[PDB]
Amino acid sequence: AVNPNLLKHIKKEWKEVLDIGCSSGALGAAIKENGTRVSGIEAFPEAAEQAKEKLDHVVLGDIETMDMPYEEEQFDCVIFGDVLEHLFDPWAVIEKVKPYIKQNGVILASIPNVSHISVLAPLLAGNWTYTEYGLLDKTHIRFFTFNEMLRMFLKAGYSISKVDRVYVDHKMYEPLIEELYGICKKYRLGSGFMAETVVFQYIIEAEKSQL
Amino acid sequence: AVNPNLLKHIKKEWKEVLDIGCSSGALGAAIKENGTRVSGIEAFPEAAEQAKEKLDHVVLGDIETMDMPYEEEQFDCVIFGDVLEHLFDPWAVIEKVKPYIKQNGVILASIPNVSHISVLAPLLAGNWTYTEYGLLDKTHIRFFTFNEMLRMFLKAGYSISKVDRVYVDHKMYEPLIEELYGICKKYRLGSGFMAETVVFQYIIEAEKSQL
Ligand code: NI
Ligand code: NI
Ligand code: NI
Ligand code: NI
Repeated sequence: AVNPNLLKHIKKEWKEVLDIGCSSGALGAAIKENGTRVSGIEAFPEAAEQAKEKLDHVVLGDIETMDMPYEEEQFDCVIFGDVLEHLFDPWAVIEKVKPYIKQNGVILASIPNVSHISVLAPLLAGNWTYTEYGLLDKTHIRFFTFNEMLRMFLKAGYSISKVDRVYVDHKMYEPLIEELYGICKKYRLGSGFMAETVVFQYIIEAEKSQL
Repeated sequence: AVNPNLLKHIKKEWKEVLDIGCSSGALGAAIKENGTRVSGIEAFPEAAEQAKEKLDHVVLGDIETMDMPYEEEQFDCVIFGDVLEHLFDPWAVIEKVKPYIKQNGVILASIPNVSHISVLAPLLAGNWTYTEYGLLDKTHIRFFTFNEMLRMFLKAGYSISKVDRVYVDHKMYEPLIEELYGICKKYRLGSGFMAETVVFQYIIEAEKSQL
């Protein structure tokens, strides 16, 4: 299923895109309508076999350990749509893909926010309940806040070009959110609690750079 | 390195113990001083080779996927000392070991608490920072609160026989803790916030049972 939040960041002029976790290839198929050549990587065979008939090149494999059958500087964009939190070493994976990105190409990543009020309220209630879907999806094994997203990309030698915030309804939580913000201010806990606890996911464009 | 919090729960009268993540075998070696036969499982070869000269039986392998070379009802106790949070499917692993536990035998597990103030305060500050050691150890891929520990064991058909709470210094956090407790009471968020956010780890004895 496409993340509609990602498609709006796809540039029509891109020539080559790599979709990491391409599933059955629906996002790539959409991108291909622009003429862009789309490569995908998928770990589940049934999905990878569907993607093979839609995309230009598909690997059935694990990004964390696979050989990379691409040219240096092949890709305008490498997409991590709701992937990084499923990997054991996401930090290593973003460095691994870097040589395959063009000069001034980008990573486009959608990353769930662990500081979202829907995780923080139950945690205060004494719960960390894994679910079929959502922020505590049972297949999620890594967690990130915005600060940690920024650190991850910056330390891998990417610069942050764009940040898009995806919000969900949180009207019921507002009073709780305002009281918690009072405690952060009082206790000098960070900055941006209010701006960040309402963000469900971040879409980040990170441009290839150096340290 | 031994967890000194575990050794006090070892019964001298036990005849057979399985140490899951036995490392170099130091905990097992201590248990053996009682005459108890100790089996260990370790995933890192260098450690497993040291353990082999100390314990009665050692497997180099991954508990999640290995065949189990033990008899049914072999073990008085299966120890998970600071293991469960490192596994991809800890829920499945506790069911997997169950047939190898004696009637009225136990699992003894030490499990870090994600609701500890040292995780919750930085999370409010906008951080989820993985570390070399501690609650957000970079090799930790699962997180639990006390409620979730209880659910995990109960749903696998164990009964909870004993719970030991391991505390660390938190004097600097007390005012923050008291204010947060006020918010939980006000917002009807669970129960036991104050009792639980000061617990760094839990040691749980779970007795073999049924649903
Ligand atoms: Ni997911
Ligand atoms: Ni709002
Ligand atoms: Ni550990
Ligand atoms: Ni206290």
